[PDB]
Amino acid sequence: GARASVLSGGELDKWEKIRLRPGGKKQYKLKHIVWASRELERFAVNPGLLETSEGCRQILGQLQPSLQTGSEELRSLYNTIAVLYCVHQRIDVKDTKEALDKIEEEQNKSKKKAQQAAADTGNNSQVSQNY
Ligand SMILES: CCCCCCCC(=O)OC[C@H](COP(=O)(O)O[C@@H]1[C@H](O)[C@H](O)[C@@H](OP(=O)(O)O)[C@H](OP(=O)(O)O)[C@H]1O)OC(=O)CCCCCCC
Repeated sequence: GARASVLSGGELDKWEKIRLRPGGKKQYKLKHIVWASRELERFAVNPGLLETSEGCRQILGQLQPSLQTGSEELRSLYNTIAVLYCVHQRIDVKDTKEALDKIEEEQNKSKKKAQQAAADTGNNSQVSQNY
């Protein structure tokens, strides 16, 4: 039937491998997948999107621009949603940080054009610095 759950057997394997930080000592666990699923529904976003390569991309599109003015909860979300998203796409990052650079490049590639991503937005930022 249709696809269920967030991370399948294979995804779960790599998921447990990925670490929250590039130089930390706390690998990823289901605790983080559920922690976000409960926080997502709070933002009018169903947890069913976490199990969709498309949903994850959308969820990140709302937190991306809200990273600077986003509370600790927002930051944590963009992190988990990142490591997970990379799994539903193809990217096999080792840490959450890497997942940010991978997704940042994909979106940055569009910046060069700024033809479709420069109509709905009101005031874009011309000062992008690395974390
Ligand atoms: C307060 C006592 C009660 C807490 C129990 C709370 C209930 C619970 O167990 O929830 C799970 C967890 C929060 O609890 P949890 O203790 O694991 O919190 C995370 C932990 O302290 C990490 O070491 C922090 O990373 P860093 O060393 O600073 O990089 C991370 O980010 P920051 O907010 O500290 O920056 C913290 O969120 O949820 C998430 O947000 C994970 C999202 C993935 C984020 C991955 C990090 C990039």
